[PDB]
Amino acid sequence: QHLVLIGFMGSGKSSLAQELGLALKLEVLDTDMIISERVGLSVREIFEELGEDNFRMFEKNLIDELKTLKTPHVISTGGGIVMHENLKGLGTTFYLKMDFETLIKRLNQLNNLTQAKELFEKRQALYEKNASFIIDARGGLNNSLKQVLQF
Repeated sequence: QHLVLIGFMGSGKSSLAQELGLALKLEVLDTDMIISERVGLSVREIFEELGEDNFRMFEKNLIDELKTLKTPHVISTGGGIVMHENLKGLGTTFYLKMDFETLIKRLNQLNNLTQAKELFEKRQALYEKNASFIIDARGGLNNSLKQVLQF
């Protein structure tokens, strides 16, 4: 019953979450921002100062915490959130699916993209394992929004 958006950073999750919240009259949460606000450091400062182990532990526990909310929320999530076995059951999960070339274009706001593409294929497989629905993100925000509402 929460509507959880998963996928790569730069796919459009935050913007889609905001629109979804408006369309459905739902409050919107962002897991990276909640963690950042609890610790008082930015996500990058957390990784630098406190280490990824701490970040991942905060993320795992926050997943548990949100499972206790009674009212449905739209939840956007960090790219690594699918590493957690407990993400399953948080809510209905939508993978905002962009092809690699589009995503690299969006992120760009000698072997070069080989490693990026390996990381892409491995993380995409985890997004799909964890998804209730796959949204085709290639048509832009409104087309993604339309899919979610129809689904």
